[PDB]
Amino acid sequence: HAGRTGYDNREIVMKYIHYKLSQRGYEWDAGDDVEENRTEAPEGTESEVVHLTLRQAGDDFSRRYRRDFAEMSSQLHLTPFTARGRFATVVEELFRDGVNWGRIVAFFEFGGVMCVESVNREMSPLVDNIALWMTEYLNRHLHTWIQDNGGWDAFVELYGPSMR
Ligand SMILES: O=C(NS(=O)(=O)c1ccc(NCCSc2ccccc2)c([N+](=O)[O-])c1)c1ccc(-c2ccc3sc(CCc4ccccc4)nc3c2)cc1
Repeated sequence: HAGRTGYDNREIVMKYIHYKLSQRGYEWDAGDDVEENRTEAPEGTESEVVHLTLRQAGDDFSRRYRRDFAEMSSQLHLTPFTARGRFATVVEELFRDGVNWGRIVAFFEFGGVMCVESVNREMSPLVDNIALWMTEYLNRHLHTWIQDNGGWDAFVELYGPSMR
């Protein structure tokens, strides 16, 4: 009794972040389990529509705010110990009062911003860790907000591309 797409907070973040790194050409060792996993074929026209919307959603945002999160990035600093604690401290501010499709878009960007921050130095593997925490906060907050507010289909339906 919950759609038939199987959207996974982990997968969505893994794809979005995976694309961000692709732009640079970094073969992010995401699917460490590279043993040919079919299960039910890669075909996912269902979650495919939102994959583009969500993927493009962040891009359009980053282009609008090119002097907000970029600066705060310097505050994050560079370290594996504080990195994990800094993430939660940042997201916490993303939604002080309440959550909304409008604010969540910034959520994805954050991960990508902090993710690349590690790659810039020499902590590519860390990119995987970030995604782990991202899904936690997204599933522990957003998920509940989206699930109660229609769901994923809402975002894509509300913010749908031209025609299709
Ligand atoms: O305007 C906003 N939302 S909206 O009006 O409801 C909207 C407007 C357009 C679209 N879509 C249009 C097509 S693409 C697009 C998507 C989103 C926004 C703009 C365009 C969408 N949406 O798709 O959900 C939502 C909006 C504006 C500003 C912020 C915002 C501002 C300062 C900060 S600081 C921070 C720390 C986390 C943090 C750290 C690092 C980086 C980011 C955030 N996060 C912030 C987030 C957050 C949301």
